[PDB]
Amino acid sequence: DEAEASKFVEEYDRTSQVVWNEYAEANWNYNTNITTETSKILLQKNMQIANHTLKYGTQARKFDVNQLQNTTIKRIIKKVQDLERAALPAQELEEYNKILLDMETTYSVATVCHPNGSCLQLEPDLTNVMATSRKYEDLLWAWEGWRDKAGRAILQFYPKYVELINQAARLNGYVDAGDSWRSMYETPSLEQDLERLFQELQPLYLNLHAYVRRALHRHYGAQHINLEGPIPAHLLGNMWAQTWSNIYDLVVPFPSAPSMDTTEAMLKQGWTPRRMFKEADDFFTSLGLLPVPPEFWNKSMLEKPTDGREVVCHASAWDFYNGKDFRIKQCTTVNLEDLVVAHHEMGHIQYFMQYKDLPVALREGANPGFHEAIGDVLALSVSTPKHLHSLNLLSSDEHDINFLMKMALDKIAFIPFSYLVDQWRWRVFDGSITKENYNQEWWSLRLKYQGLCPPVPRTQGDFDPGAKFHIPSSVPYIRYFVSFIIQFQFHEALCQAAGHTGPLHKCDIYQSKEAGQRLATAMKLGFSRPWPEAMQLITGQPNMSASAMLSYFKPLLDWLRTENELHGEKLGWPQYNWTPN
Ligand SMILES: *[C@@H]1O[C@H](CO[C@@H]2O[C@@H](C)[C@@H](O)[C@@H](O)[C@@H]2O)[C@@H](O[C@@H]2O[C@H](CO)[C@@H](O[C@@H]3O[C@H](CO)[C@@H](O)[C@H](O)[C@@H]3O)[C@H](O)[C@H]2NC(C)=O)[C@H](O)[C@H]1NC(C)=O
Ligand SMILES: CC[C@H](C)[C@H](NC(C)=O)C(=O)N[C@@H](Cc1ccc(O)cc1)C(=O)N[C@@H](Cc1ccc(O)cc1)P(=O)(O)O
Ligand SMILES: *[C@@H]1O[C@H](CO)[C@@H](O)[C@H](O)[C@H]1NC(C)=O
Ligand SMILES: [Cl-]
Ligand SMILES: [Cl-]
Ligand SMILES: [Zn+2]
Repeated sequence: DEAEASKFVEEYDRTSQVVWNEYAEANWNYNTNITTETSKILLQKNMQIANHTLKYGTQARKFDVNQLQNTTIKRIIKKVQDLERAALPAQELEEYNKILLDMETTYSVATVCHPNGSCLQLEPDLTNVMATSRKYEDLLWAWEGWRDKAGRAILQFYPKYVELINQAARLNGYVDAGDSWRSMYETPSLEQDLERLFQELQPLYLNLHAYVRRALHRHYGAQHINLEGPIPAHLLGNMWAQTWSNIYDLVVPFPSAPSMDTTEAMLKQGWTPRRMFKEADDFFTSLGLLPVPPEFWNKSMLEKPTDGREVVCHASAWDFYNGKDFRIKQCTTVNLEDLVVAHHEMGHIQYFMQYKDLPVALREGANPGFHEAIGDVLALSVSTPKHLHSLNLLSSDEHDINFLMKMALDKIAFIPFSYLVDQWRWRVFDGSITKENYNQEWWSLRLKYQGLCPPVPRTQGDFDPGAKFHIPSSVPYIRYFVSFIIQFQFHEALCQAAGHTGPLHKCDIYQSKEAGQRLATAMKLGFSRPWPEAMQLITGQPNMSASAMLSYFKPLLDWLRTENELHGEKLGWPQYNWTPN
């Protein structure tokens, strides 16, 4: 029984390489060239990969996993028994694939237009407005417009999507799609684990929220900001108020210690998207990690085409299942934000290259959070004033608190957002949230976790979750919450491995071969072992922990508490029922 099992795995892995490589090609071709033709080829390749999955999945289910000796074979066969969407009947499957395509296409081609003439796309036009405008009504136009055009358009598809993804989940042995998604972590205590981590970051978030709220009150006026209520969702510098770094200039702790305009610096010095990815490549190689192949530079789409082409702009990293072909697809803007994004995506590429010699079933991160965390770890060092000054993008305790605030606006603000997205989706999937209250429940969570309110009352027909990429694209989100916790654990451990002393936020692991080695050994494991092993290899312990993130921001927590107390802030939003009058 063991001999037939390993033979099966061998056959599965060699055939999967071929069909998945074919599928990836067609998917890439659509993502980088949205047309009726590339659509039809993709949907046809969807049938082909479903045929393969069904064939091998059906075989896999005939194995009694319980009777298998080898644990690696056991692990692979167990995973192949999950057919995903391929479990659906033929008619259901073609409908599901069409629904996903329609949702993705709708989101990626959505535009917000001025009556007079000009039509804005999310990247870069609406993103730029949200980042730079300091005018209440202009931010409102972009915020509401995006939700009116992208969000509302997704609503027609979503209930059927939910029905089909849940049906597929049940046919694969889960109770619903959220159950299926959570299972990717192989952690029965996941929901409690994440709840505890969220709670530990409360003091930091609430203090940041209160301080930022006070600064908004100062700029946007007392009539538009309730100092005891939620913050209007359009004022945080980001379409989804998920990260707040673009309003740094409104909240800077010590304006007497000014920072160099990084965007202006990058543009004047002739940075290009290509150069940004080259700098990311250099950072990885400085650690002794792998360079991207020449093929990467030849085949990647690192900027929005002027080709006339319609594309999916949202940054992604692609593994073509042949151990040679790895690509990034990103509509890169020349700014600091996208330089960080470039590092993030390059971390995904590094992961692909590190586990390329494993059987494809195990060519995944230790858990999806790990995959998201790699690039972010390096980006933490990239972001240090020391490293930015070395890149000629920047030029005391004041600057120190300023830096920590800047980092908090990104990292701390994202904690509740990244937590809530799948809190909402899991309840959609399990039936707790029906289509009659999709939006109402979304805003309940936006209030409960983030302390945000919508600037304009929502109406029936609104589907604000549809205005966030991962919703119509069916991309799980809890990975980003996990990523943000564990990236600081990795940072702390790699900094210690690099022999750095002093405050964690001052550490820069550039050129540390000891740091590179720890990351490499963990990444090489792919999905071959439960994630605590990869955690152990990097950090010397097996748990997720908020401690490293708390240690990193400790000096900011102290300053924020002092600042908030002297201004008499009431932390939180006890008047949670407050909305803009
Ligand atoms: C359980 O089975 C796994 C996997 O076995 C492999 O895949 C099967 C489908 C069959 O085709 C097998 O013939 C095949 O070995 C075993 O894990 C494997 O162990 C070997 C030996 O330790 C690893 O080989 C190493 O590979 C590196 C890089 O190529 C070399 O530098 C090393 O010197 C060494 O040869 C191999 O990588 C590893 N494979 C995986 C996927 O982990 C495992 O040993 C076995 N368990 C037991 C208890 O027997
Ligand atoms: C259609 C192929 C996918 C685009 C790709 N998968 C492969 C095998 O290439 C993939 O899942 N890539 C992940 C990063 C990631 C990669 C592998 C993982 O196991 C987990 C995450 C990725 O690019 N995520 C991005 C978001 C995204 C995720 C999935 C998508 O289909 C499109 C976009 P990011 O979080 O960097 O902004
Ligand atoms: C875009 O798609 C069309 C078919 O729809 C194809 O002929 C064309 O070559 C594609 N463009 C590029 C740049 O590949
Ligand atoms: Cl929203
Ligand atoms: Cl996930
Ligand atoms: Zn990512």
